[PDB]
Formats: sequence, C-alpha cells, structure tokens
Amino acid sequence: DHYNCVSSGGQCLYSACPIFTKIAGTCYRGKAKCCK
Repeated sequence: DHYNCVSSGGQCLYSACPIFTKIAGTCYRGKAKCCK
C-alpha cells in the first residue's frame, strides 16, 4: 500500500515502473504499482 511503498523507498505509479525500477507491491487500493 501507499504507506508501506513510500516508507520503503518506493514510488506509487499507475504506469509501467520506470527504467531501473520494478514492481514491489501495490498502492491505491491495488490500482497502482509500488516501484523500487
């Protein structure tokens, strides 16, 4: 979720995770990706 993502150094994004990151969970009731 958003809290876990952000406090674990990730970013919440609805798009593909950007270059040099990869999916590591979700955010925003599962609608977005957590990218790290």
